Amino acid sequence: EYPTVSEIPVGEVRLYQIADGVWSHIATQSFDGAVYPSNGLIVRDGDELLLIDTAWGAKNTAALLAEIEKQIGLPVTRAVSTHFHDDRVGGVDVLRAAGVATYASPSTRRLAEVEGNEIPTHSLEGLSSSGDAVRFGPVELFYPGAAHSTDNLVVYVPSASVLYGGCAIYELSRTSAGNVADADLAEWPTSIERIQQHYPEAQFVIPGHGLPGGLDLLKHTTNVVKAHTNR
Ligand SMILES: CC(C)Cc1sc(N)nc1C(=O)O
Ligand SMILES: [Zn+2]
Ligand SMILES: [Zn+2]
Repeated sequence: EYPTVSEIPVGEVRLYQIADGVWSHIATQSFDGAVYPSNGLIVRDGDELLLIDTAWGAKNTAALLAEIEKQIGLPVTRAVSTHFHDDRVGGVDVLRAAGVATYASPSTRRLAEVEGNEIPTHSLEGLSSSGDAVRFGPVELFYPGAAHSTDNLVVYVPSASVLYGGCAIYELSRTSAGNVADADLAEWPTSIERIQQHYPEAQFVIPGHGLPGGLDLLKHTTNVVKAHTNR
């Protein structure tokens, strides 16, 4: 059963097997007086592991590495952060210290710096324009355009038809907007439609926060976003 927010004390990290060689990682952290769960991805990359997003903070990200070592036992050699917020780059300094090469797009690295957040070391080329996709080991990185943030990326695992939507995709049970200070509400539905067109074969869809679903989460997120804008 996929772990829920109340089952994960702040500071602990769970791994969840999605498919052969594909895991989500789930952690918890406080934001504006409440604790929320947060997802990222782990993908086998030959004899190495590719990490998608930190576990939202240095302490959680340290627990993430320890849980990977305990449960999987292959080295995390690269990490991609899918936008500049703390649930994605919070913990980059820990990863770097542990020997992980950290990556993000130029926009993400720039926005992280502006915001005073941790900054991934290496720039990802080829993601500057809505609709751009690049291969990165066992995954494809896709920039769908502005949504939850102007820089948000999504990640697809072809070997397993896993789409990691990050914070641009909402879980089914989430019905209000939330952390949209940095969003482009008007562009968010268009960006989601690019995701639908590019990954129509996605079997598992992982939101940035909450329970995994299918492509139904895409239409679901667009409804929520609109409702926020309507009023
Ligand atoms: C209601 C919460 C999940 C809002 C939060 S907290 C956090 N770190 N991210 C978000 C988001 O909207 O992506
Ligand atoms: Zn965010
Ligand atoms: Zn988030």
